[PDB]
Amino acid sequence: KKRVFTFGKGRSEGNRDMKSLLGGKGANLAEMSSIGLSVPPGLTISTEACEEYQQNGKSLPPGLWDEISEGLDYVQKEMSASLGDPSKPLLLSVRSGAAISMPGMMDTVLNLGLNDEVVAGLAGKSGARFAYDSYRRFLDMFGNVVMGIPHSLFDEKLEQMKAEKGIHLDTDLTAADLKDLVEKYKNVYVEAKGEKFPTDPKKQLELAVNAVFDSWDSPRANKYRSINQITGLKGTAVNIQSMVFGNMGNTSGTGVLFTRNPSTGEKKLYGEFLINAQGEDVVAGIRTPEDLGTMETCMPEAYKELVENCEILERHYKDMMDIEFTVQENRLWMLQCRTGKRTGKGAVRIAVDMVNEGLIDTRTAIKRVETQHLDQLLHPQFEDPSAYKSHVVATGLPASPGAAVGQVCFSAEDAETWHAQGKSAILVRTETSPEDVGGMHAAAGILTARGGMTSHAAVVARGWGKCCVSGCADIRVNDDMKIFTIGDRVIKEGDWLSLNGTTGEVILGKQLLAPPAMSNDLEIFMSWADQARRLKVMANADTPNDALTARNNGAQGIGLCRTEHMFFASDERIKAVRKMIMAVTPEQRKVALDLLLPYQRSDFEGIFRAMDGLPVTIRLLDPPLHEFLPEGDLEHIVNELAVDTGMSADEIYSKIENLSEVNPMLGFRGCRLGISYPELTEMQVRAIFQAAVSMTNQGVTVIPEIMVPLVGTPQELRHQISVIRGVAANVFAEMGVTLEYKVGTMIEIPRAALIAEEIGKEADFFSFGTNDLTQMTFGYSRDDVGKFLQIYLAQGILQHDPFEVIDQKGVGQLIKMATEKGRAANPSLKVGICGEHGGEPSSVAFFDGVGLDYVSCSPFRVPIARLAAAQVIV
Amino acid sequence: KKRVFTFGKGRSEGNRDMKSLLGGKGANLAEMSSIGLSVPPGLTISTEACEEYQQNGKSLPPGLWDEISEGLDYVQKEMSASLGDPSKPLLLSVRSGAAISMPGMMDTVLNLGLNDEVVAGLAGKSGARFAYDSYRRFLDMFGNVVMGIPHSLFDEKLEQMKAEKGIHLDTDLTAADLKDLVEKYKNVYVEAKGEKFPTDPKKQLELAVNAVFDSWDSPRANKYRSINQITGLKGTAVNIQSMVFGNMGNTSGTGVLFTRNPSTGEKKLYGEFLINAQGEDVVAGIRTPEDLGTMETCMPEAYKELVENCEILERHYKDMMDIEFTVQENRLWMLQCRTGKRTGKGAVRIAVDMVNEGLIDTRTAIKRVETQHLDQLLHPQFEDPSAYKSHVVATGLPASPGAAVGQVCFSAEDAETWHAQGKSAILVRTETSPEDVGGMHAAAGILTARGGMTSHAAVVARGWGKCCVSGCADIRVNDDMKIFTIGDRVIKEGDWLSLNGTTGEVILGKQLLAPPAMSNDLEIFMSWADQARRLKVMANADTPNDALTARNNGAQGIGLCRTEHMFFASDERIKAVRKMIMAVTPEQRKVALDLLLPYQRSDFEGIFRAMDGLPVTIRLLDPPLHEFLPEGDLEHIVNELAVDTGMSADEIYSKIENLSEVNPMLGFRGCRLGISYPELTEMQVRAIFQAAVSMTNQGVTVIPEIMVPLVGTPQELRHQISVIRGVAANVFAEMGVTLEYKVGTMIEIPRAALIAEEIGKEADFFSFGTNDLTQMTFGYSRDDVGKFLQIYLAQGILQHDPFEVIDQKGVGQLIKMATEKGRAANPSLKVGICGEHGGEPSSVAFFDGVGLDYVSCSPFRVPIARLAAAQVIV
Ligand SMILES: Nc1ncnc2c1ncn2[C@@H]1O[C@H](COP(=O)(O)OP(=O)(O)NP(=O)(O)O)[C@@H](O)[C@H]1Br
Ligand SMILES: Nc1ncnc2c1ncn2[C@@H]1O[C@H](COP(=O)(O)OP(=O)(O)NP(=O)(O)O)[C@@H](O)[C@H]1Br
Ligand SMILES: [Mg+2]
Ligand SMILES: [Mg+2]
Ligand SMILES: [Mg+2]
Ligand SMILES: [Mg+2]
Repeated sequence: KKRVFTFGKGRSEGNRDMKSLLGGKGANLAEMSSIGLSVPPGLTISTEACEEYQQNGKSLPPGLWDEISEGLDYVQKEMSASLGDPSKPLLLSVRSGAAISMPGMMDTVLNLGLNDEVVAGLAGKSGARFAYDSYRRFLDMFGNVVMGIPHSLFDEKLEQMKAEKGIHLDTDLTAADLKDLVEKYKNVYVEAKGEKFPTDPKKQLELAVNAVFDSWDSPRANKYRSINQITGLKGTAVNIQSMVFGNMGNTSGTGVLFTRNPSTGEKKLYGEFLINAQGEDVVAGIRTPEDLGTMETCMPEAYKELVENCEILERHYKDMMDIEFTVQENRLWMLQCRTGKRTGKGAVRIAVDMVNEGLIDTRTAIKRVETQHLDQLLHPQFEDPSAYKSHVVATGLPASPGAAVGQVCFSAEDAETWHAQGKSAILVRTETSPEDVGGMHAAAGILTARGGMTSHAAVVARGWGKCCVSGCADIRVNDDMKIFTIGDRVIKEGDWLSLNGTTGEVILGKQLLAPPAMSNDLEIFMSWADQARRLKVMANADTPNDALTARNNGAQGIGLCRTEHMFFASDERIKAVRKMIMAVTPEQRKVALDLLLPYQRSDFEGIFRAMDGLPVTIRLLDPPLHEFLPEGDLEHIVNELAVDTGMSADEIYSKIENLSEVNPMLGFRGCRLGISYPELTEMQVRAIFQAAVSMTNQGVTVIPEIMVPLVGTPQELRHQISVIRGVAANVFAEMGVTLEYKVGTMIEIPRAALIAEEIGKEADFFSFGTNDLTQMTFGYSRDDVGKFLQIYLAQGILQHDPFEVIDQKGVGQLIKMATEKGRAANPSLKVGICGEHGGEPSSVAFFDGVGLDYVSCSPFRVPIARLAAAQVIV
Repeated sequence: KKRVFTFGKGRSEGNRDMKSLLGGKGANLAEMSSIGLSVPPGLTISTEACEEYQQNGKSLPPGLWDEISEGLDYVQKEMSASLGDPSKPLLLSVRSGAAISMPGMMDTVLNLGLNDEVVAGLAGKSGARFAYDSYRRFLDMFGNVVMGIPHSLFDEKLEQMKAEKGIHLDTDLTAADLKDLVEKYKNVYVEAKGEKFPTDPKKQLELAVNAVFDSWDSPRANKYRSINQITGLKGTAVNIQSMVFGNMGNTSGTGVLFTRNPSTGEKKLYGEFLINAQGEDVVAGIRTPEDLGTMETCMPEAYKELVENCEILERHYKDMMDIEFTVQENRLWMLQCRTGKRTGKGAVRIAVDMVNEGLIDTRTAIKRVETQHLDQLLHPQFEDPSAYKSHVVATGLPASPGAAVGQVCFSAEDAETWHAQGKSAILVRTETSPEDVGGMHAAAGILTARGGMTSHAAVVARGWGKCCVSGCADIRVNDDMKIFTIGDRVIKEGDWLSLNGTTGEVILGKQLLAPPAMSNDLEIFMSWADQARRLKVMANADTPNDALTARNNGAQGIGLCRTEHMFFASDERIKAVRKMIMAVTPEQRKVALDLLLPYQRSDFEGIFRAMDGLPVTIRLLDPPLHEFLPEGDLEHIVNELAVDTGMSADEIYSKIENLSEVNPMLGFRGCRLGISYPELTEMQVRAIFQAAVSMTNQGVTVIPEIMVPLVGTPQELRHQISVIRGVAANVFAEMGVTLEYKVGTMIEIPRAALIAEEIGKEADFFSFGTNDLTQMTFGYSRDDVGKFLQIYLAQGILQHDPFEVIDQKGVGQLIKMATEKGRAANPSLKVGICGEHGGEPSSVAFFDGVGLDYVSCSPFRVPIARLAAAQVIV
């Protein structure tokens, strides 16, 4: 009702939509009971009661036990049995169950309600040997699971007796032995904990309820919620349920199954069964499970009912189901059902098959494949993760999903060489740097000791869809000795290593792969998602190849080409950029810009060709000037530059010192450059249009857009747009061709949103840069936030990394403000977002709600953004 | 839409409140005509017509001239004369006039409308010599001022004639000679430019109107508007006005006066007069000026009327007036009036006297002293900045206003040594550090190559009122060689140098200072200001002495005590801070904190004592951690730290590297420290309350407030407040005394304003940190904005430095948002501001308008803030 919800024959107080309050288990237990399936009657204590228990100093809140007892009165009346009553005993199980899968909860306990009086009656009704062996096992399990007594003490007593009676197997103990062994188990309670074994079933129950509530706060449970940043959950529910017995004979048993294969998706029952056994009997390890076919032979009637129950449950839930069942002398009892966990390949197969079956429509099917299911299918995967558990030597952050296998190297230069030679390289560094970008691209996998889900390594890796395990604090990298260590284990250069960027696992040796499981059912499924979504999904790509990759993965255009990232390919390009940054005179700047123009024009041609017929938004330079400079001592930087620039050493020292900035993220960057050196903008715009026309002449449909970075005033935008229009006029005149184009702005400075109504009058489109916008809104340095982020997460100051999940109340308020103002000022304004949040499912759902026109994300995140964009609609 | 506004006998179309449209001159001409003063009738062409002329490619827009002629018809009818008519000639002057004083506009031209026919009649009617000398003068002035013909060519003709006719002085020429000479002046037009002298008055007029409009865009006018950051002004007005003749004889003349002494403020007419001369002769400064007594003797009636008119004008304008007047044959004409420019000493004297006289009320009096006047009374100024223009060698950011003159040194230690020896030191560094604070205090001026107007070093400088020029990228400092360079120029140690911290100018040599003026009336005037203002003025002070200086200057309390700035005084304090920053264990931190506690407690006692009876707001640590480390090589820093820390060298290296940050302004600072290391907040809060109780026990009234820095979520504030309350309870229990106190938060992060309604529930007060808030809102690094600020100002992107003048449309919107949300959530919330804008007059007006409770500023700005709070001039 309020905290206690009963369920029984043909009725129930809860339902499947109350997982939050009753947990998954309690919710479906009620659901199965309400649809008329044979479910042993019971009650569920809500998750709110768990929270009240924790908030009340780990003690049951007033009144709760009376509500619990009312529920028990229902269960007793329904079973025509009573707790302490040896003539008509009621036995109970106590089962944990939160809203979602949660490790560290209390294991389920069975046969709660046994004592000497009840067992004596049980002995008379069903045999002494069976009764006292059950009593013995209950003493062991209840003590361990509820009281915290290790099994080793109960086993010590069992072996002691066996030793002193010369008996070699458990099976050789007489009922008299077991009756005395019961007394020994009882003693274990006093010896281990000093409490007695509770002989009143109601005390056993109170202890079990407390233990389940306590389990919610177990160190294992807290760590799971902390790591995965699970925030909603109030607590765990407690399910108290009447017992049914699958260990009464060869017409009895217990089993589990998925209604379809959870690996392949094949529509065929997939499960186990144990004849003459309780649920607990395999966990005890004493029995080996058999296939379902055994049930069909030994219980044809119960098997028949099970099959039809599976059809019922699939029809009712419209999904593949994970069910637990027990048969007590030909009578089938349903004990659990839930949506069945499955692989990505299984999810897509099941969803598509269920559509073909007419069981679900495409709207529902889109909700049957999780984004994480899709992600499995987009990358290489290990053939059998469980097979390599033995070889795992560390676990870091899953920076970029996918499997990688190769040989260890400690240098980006060596990674390129090895890749050129056809070797597979796993690049291992403490941290990665701009100079490492070449090798990182060449490496099969990247492993770093520092850095979070937003490190340089992590984001560049995730851009390329390249496996990356980041922030692996366990490793110590030693360049000088060409090794890295984990404890006393040494891993040398050349050694084979495997990385799982999805789980963060670091594995020794050359593990077996499977390629991405591209297949027809995925294309058909994604086509449903594509027809469903309202948002368009553009791509963040800076190179022709990345643009092509982006289109192959479904991108409908380029929402962001970061021109600052278009000079990593070769030394000549790096040399030219360095000349431009080191320039002091306007002639030195003209020389450097004239060198850069062919590279910009050529790359833009390649991007335009890849995106034939789709819009391409190119952004003006927003460079990290200090990052374009060599790494090393000021003696090496000045010397290397002197070679690349030809300038005197003192001129380089002067310029380096003049370029240094205390806070470069807020410094002389973005449109502040384009405005201060309009020649820079002229060069880039000339490359854009010269390339646009050239490709137009080759039959390529060019739909160019030019975007200004880091705008905080309408005047900045107006200034750069003026330059753009001038250069467009010239090029069009020179080449005898005029192309339509658009000019727009980043909205990544809080001020831009605050006066968006002024900026909207002057822009064809907005694109939210939520990386900088989050940085400026919070005042978090995107390069240093790791210094306090973990504490802030631990202390409940933040729920997620705001650089990963979009901050709705703060940043999101600027996004709504800018969008509203912009569209009011310019009804034809287009609004997108190209920050990292654009690929993050919950943020995509937010962006859809705010009415944006598109999201833009790096190429291998496009499929995810697509499915995410479809799931918020349906 | 009207562009021509006439004025004449007892009527006028404009008025004094239309300066924006008619200019000051045209407005007051109309105003004087309207109050019935004898003003020569005329018309004013609006500043809009100037803008239209500039927007129509420097040509008169279509209907304007016909509108000008209609105005001329009015003038002609009013004077009963006509242009070109020798029987009843109308002669005109053309006078420029913008809304405010503006150099670079066209000089006034007189006697427009003369030719041979008109002059022949003028001769007959009013004397040949007067006519032809007027003609000759007009030919010269019109040719030079309107046609661009140098005076030297006209003078060459005059001298030639004198040479041939054997006469020595101009005045010795007969009317016949002048008649011959005008023909020569006519020839000058042809010889000089190939132009003819326009004989038609309407053409003369057309050219004069064009020239005035063109003069608005003169290089000198552009530069003045640019350097003074004058934005708004559409153009200049043109005044076409009937002539009166002060050169008809010895019963005629021209004069200027102030209605009171502009230097002393004495209520006595202060001016000059020239018998038999035109206003041109007053500009030229060739004739020796005669005293007003000369006018009284020679034109008694005109003098009597002038004295009457001066009282009229003072009553009408309620201020001291600067008037120009002409006497034509005993008849007085008023030709200009405006509020008279005056010194700071004069402004105060005039304001107080006018109150005593019953002419104005205290309300108006507080408007009669500009903040710049008060600044002239309180601080040194250079006597005439334009005179040293030739010696300026660089211009940096005006970090702290004021004039400094001293000898160059490159070391804070030498600066204090020199100050002890009685020398004046200009401290020149690349950057300043904590260890330099002593020398900075001892130096007359500070010049840095890096840093902005709001870099904490500059902030500390402005605290002392010490002239500081920052961000002077032109200079290269060389400590070893004991010089610094600007281009090829070398400036040695010991050389004399002058700094203008208001303009950022760096001047070679010893420049002259304006003598500070003592004012006996300043106390009563400031008292009126104090009664008038609504805002309270608190002080930003971090030491007991600074607190006392703030109180002496009128501070009503401490709005911000920056605890990070409370460890500069000695080496022992710096070491203690270094022990705390280098701490890795909680024990090392507890040690360091125990060492810091006595300094904090001692300082807080001194501050509480100085501010006896007034509120003192102490802010928790917000430190630049990198800045607290020794200067020098990483070999020296590690050794110095190793000695006093007693940590291993490798532990120091690792900690130094772990503390380094890419963007420290957005890094591990503010409440991010207090939350990560609550022991730090415990220590500070314990010092605060222990000091508060101690001083209370000595009879001091302590009104303590504790403020949390850099909050962006309600959780951050809640966290630190929880710590504060815990410590408060302990200390009050320990010492047996309970004090009332308040807890609050900085609003200096855009997110804090965006969710202020949540933060307001948990704060007793907000204080806007508009330094950081501007930094985060614009994305401008407070230390590096100087690299593009000048370009942005020059290109019209910014109107002001947003770190100096509050950005109302952006940052101001967050201020209003936060204030509104906070007060809705907590009706008793107090809201202040302690950013640098708190001392800036226009920003103080804005803060008044948004309904803040107080402004807080550094001690020497308190007086300007007080007056600014009284004036509230947007
Ligand atoms: N009242 C009962 N009568 C008979 N058999 C029972 C009864 N309650 C339970 N069981 C069995 O006990 C075993 C464990 O129960 P759970 O429901 O806890 O499932 P678990 O795998 O332990 N964790 P989870 O599924 O993730 O929630 C199952 O096989 C069920 Br059929
Ligand atoms: N119609 C007239 N009859 C006679 N004399 C006249 C007439 N119009 C003007 N003058 C005089 O000409 C001189 C210059 O005129 P301005 O208005 O230009 O004053 P300036 O100082 O040069 N610029 P300012 O700073 O705005 O005041 C003044 O001395 C006036 Br009285
Ligand atoms: Mg189960
Ligand atoms: Mg950006
Ligand atoms: Mg004048
Ligand atoms: Mg601050």
